[PDB]
Amino acid sequence: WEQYRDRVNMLQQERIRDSPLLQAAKENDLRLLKILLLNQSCDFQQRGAVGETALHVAALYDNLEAATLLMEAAPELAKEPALCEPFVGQTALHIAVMNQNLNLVRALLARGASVSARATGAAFRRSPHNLIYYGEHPLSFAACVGSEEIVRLLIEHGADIRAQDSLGNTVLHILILQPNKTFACQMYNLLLSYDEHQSLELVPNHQGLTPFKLAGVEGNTVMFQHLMQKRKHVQWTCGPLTSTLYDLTEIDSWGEELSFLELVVSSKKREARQILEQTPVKELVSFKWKKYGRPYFCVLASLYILYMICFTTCCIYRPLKLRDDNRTDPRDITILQQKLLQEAYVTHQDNIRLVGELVTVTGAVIILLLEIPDIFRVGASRYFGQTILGGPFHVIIITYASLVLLTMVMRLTNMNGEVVPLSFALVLGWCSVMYFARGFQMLGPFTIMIQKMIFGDLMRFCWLMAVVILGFASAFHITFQTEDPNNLGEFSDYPTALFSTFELFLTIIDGPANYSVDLPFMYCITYAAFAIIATLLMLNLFIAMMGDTHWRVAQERDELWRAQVVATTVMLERKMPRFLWPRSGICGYEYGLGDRWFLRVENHHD
Amino acid sequence: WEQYRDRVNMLQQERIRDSPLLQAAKENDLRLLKILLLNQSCDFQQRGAVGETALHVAALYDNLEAATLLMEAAPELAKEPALCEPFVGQTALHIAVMNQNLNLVRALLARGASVSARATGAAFRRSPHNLIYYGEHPLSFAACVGSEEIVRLLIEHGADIRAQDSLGNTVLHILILQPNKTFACQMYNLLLSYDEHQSLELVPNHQGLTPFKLAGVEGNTVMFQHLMQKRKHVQWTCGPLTSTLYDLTEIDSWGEELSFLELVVSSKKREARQILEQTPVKELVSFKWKKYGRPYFCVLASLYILYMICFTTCCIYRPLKLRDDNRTDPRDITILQQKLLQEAYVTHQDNIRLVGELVTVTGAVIILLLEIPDIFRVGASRYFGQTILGGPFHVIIITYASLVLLTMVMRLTNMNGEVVPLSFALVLGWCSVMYFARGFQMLGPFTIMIQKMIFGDLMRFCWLMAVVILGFASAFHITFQTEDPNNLGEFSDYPTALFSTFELFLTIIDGPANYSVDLPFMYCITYAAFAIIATLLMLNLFIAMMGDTHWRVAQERDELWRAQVVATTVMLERKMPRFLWPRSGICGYEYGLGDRWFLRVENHHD
Ligand SMILES: CC(C)[C@@H](C)/C=C/[C@@H](C)[C@H]1CC[C@H]2C3=CC=C4C[C@@H](O)CC[C@]4(C)[C@H]3CC[C@]12C
Ligand SMILES: CC(C)[C@@H](C)/C=C/[C@@H](C)[C@H]1CC[C@H]2C3=CC=C4C[C@@H](O)CC[C@]4(C)[C@H]3CC[C@]12C
Ligand SMILES: CC(C)[C@@H](C)/C=C/[C@@H](C)[C@H]1CC[C@H]2C3=CC=C4C[C@@H](O)CC[C@]4(C)[C@H]3CC[C@]12C
Ligand SMILES: CC(C)[C@@H](C)/C=C/[C@@H](C)[C@H]1CC[C@H]2C3=CC=C4C[C@@H](O)CC[C@]4(C)[C@H]3CC[C@]12C
Repeated sequence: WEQYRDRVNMLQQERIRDSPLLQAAKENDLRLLKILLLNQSCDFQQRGAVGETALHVAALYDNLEAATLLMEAAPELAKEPALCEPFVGQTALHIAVMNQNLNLVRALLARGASVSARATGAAFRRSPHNLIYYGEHPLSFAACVGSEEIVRLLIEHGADIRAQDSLGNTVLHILILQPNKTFACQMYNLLLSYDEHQSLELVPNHQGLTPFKLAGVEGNTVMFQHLMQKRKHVQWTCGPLTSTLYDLTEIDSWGEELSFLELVVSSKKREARQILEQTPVKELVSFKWKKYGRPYFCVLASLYILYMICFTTCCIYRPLKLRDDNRTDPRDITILQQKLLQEAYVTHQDNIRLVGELVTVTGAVIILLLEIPDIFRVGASRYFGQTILGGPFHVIIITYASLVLLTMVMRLTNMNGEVVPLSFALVLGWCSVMYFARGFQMLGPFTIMIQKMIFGDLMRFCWLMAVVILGFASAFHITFQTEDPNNLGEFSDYPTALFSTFELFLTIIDGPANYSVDLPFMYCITYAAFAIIATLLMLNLFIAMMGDTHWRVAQERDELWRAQVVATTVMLERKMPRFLWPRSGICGYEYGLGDRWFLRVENHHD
Repeated sequence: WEQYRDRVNMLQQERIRDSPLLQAAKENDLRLLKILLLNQSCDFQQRGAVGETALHVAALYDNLEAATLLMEAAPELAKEPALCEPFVGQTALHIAVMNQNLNLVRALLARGASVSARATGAAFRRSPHNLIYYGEHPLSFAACVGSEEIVRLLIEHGADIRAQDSLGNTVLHILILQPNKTFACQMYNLLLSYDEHQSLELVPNHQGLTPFKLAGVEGNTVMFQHLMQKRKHVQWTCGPLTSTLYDLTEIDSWGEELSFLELVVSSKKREARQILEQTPVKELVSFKWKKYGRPYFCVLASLYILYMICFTTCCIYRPLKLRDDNRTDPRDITILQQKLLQEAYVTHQDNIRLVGELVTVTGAVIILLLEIPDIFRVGASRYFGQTILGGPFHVIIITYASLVLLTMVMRLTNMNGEVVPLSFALVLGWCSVMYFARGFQMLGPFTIMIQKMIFGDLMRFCWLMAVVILGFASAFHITFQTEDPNNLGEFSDYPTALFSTFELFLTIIDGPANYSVDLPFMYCITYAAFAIIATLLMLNLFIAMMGDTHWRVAQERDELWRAQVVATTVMLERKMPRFLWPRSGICGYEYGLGDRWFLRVENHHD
């Protein structure tokens, strides 16, 4: 919380200003320090608002002379951490390491400061409130700051590299969480040494993620390249061609429930889809999509198209009988009604329709059985909210299967009004065939564009279009509230006025004009203003805004598709049986390389 | 095949690892090499998985000491090539030349390695599988790698420059197939020397292509400029103006069936149309198009317009009599029927129509006789698939002539239903006048744009538009399946519902609204959703996507037109008689320069 941290910092500065020892440590006033340390009544264990000692104040402002004088007067201040909530466990060693004062780190380790001291405070935890997540240990702080000398000095004094914070992250995870991504590779190389023998790269955090999986999730492409440099083998370099043998143990993740590629495509980070364009991963998912993914996706698309054709044919031949009542109202045009269940299935065509409806119900049950456990598997927000995983289509097909089952219930219980679920089910089921458009390059990015336009410019257009219809519907209704509805029936009731002016916004119906009668002049004025500001201005400004936001998000539209084709492969590999999806790569047991599976990439390095 | 090559490379590395001599040659372990070559039981002719010797392994990893020790123990390993399928014929000289080890090439030639050894393997042939096509000879390998010293050393030892691989390419063709295009000119200059006397530049491959024609086909513009540098003569350089005299022997290609420009404009390469913008070729095709091409294309366009006017006038005056049956059905509006052939031609106007129909049939026969042999001449895929040659228009006019002949057959055999071929023939014949739009700058690029939009954004729009119509047609049909069809007949049958909602997608008909009756509320909900997602969203998103893909392919649209005007000249020169197309250039026999035809270009070099 921002105001709490502002109060904490203000109170900390007030205690510093209201304590002569803390002010002398801050301003490096050595004379006042000698006077205060000469007096025995002055407490060496004075604590500030955050529980900081005077040594913490000396290390905070890089006053080496003040810190050495305080440690000469009281060495045990090196062993005293802070004890208040935003800075629980922070010692002077943490602040000395953060400020990169190597002589101060030497002086603190000389006095016996704890090299395993853990700063379990709210300011040192990973949070959107905190601006840096450098860990909880001085070794993690020195690794994330970027000082190799302090790292070597802490390791020589007994710092444990295999130390986990409150999130379970080791020093490698917090190194991969840094946004620098350049010196962190050098610090990763430094900390891979002294880990001589489970290695530190195989230690998962509390989310179960290895540093390889964490680099895949967080979208650290440079750290991913640095990690594969250690997981490759150059076979030959004859001429301009070289053949490298990447290891797919930590990429393919055979047997693991949450594989590497599944964590990559389901990650919320925008850089996380830039891991799919790297040298082993792109070749692996490209081999999987061409060899196995695309034919299986095409036959599933054909099966879903045939299923929707059967559902549509069952909707066309829906059992309707003549009405058993007279049409007294002259504005009532209903001549047919739904049959009861006893009379619905009598003829042979009704038996064929019964077979098709059983096929439809079985398909809806299959759709629900495929869709429901994945919501609990990957979370409700990530399943329905990510474009790469097919977010809106899962909501659409769950609504479609629910409406089909509701129509089955209404058919069995003889409820009237099956058109209301059936039209919704037809519209949602046929618009859910746009999922399979992600399997084709001609149709994938256009479908992603349609998704971006619907949740983007269409909603912000509709919010103002609603206030224009609500104005002009009321105006058009009250101008025609004193006129005969038979001559101009476009605005005769307020719902009809709303629908008529909504159609007049999009110019899908003609302007109401009866030239044999005398319309009000207020209709002419209001409709001229409506034609100016809605038809001419906003309906063309929507085209202009779509054209402006098409080229801005065009590059983002192609990348999101290339990822959508890595999530279709990573699902089909998960959901389809194993005999249809053979293990990808080259088996090392055939060639004596071991029990590992490799991928061979031959590239022209010139 | 990728998996076969992965298996081959893995098996090759496994044999290297399972053989002590091959592993010693790979790792350059000279002590183990001395131990193994001391033992007589160790076979010097050990072969790997690809049939490679230990000398091949030594040359593969640039181990010069290992290779010299192996050749000291066994010189005849220099004469032993590999004998397995991916690497048939590859010797150690090929791998030494590929890795640019000049001392190893000296040591191999000293031992008597074959300088004419031909590597007829699948890895050395031109293929999309292979990443490099460097030829099949060590001289071709040294030329394509870029080492002049190795080229001179191989030529001094007896390499044949006039050597052809399995594709018939000499060393110059494989030099022109390199994507470097900069050092290949220097290597071309080097290999033009030692060819002192048919020269090497006049040797065709198995496709009949010279290096000049191959550089034209492959779009190598830098090599084309380097080749004309040797085919030009500077007459004078007075001031800032210079007059050069280019040779049109290998550019115009008089008498040759497959000329240079015909191979250039029919090539599938995208860079191949960048040869038409070079200094002799652009001036030659510009002179041909202005002097002869444009008036002939204009009079052919006028003749085709008059022919289509005659065909349209014959379709308007089509012989129709009154029906000889009563209209019992109230929804039947047919009042006229086709006349029989005996009563069709009675009056004088019918004789004028007979003359016009004979003109139409003769024109269709002429169109077929012009179009049919060119399909067999240039291939079916290249004739119907290339925008530069007029791809879709040939399919359109073949369909048009076929429909005209089908209408003639139906007229002679008294078949009923000539409207079905005649409307198709009229639509296709009038849309085939867009071919002649390539003869004009105002109409050419716009027609290429229309072609790019139809095969581009229009198809990807129509594939999703089809799933929107199939959804909303079914919804609109089942909402009106219980209503009287007389009040709202837009959705009364499923084909009529499909056509009505297809018209409602493009807003070419009004929204169905009868204000004197009570329509279903489900129609209002479904039509509001349809108006949002089809009329507002997708119909404007098509405009936005066309505007986005107009400026991206605008530069490509002008270049494709400039080429289309070089293919119209190269066809008209081929198809029209020779007395209408005089030979282009300046005759050298008039001025004593020889039996060659030249083009004079005067340019301001400042
Ligand atoms: C007639 C009723 C059912 C109303 C509610 C209509 C709703 C349909 C037509 C709308 C609701 C949400 C829309 C929708 C949701 C999101 C996407 C994902 C996008 O990448 C392609 C279009 C697509 C698939 C569209 C298609 C049309 C849908 C499914
Ligand atoms: C402008 C945006 C917000 C889009 C969504 C507009 C929607 C509004 C204007 C549309 C959508 C559905 C329409 C609608 C639904 C159904 C009926 C029942 C019918 O018997 C009278 C009209 C009536 C009452 C209209 C009123 C106007 C509505 C509510
Ligand atoms: C009424 C029937 C005949 C249906 C099939 C209509 C087809 C016509 C209208 C369509 C089919 C393919 C279309 C077509 C093909 C390709 C091209 C090349 C392009 O550079 C200009 C437009 C042009 C020439 C268009 C014109 C319109 C055509 C010829
Ligand atoms: C959305 C894209 C795919 C474009 C091409 C749409 C085409 C469809 C919707 C159109 C094209 C031709 C139309 C068509 C052809 C002819 C007839 C016969 C007529 O008596 C009833 C309507 C009917 C059956 C309609 C149905 C809808 C069709 C098939």
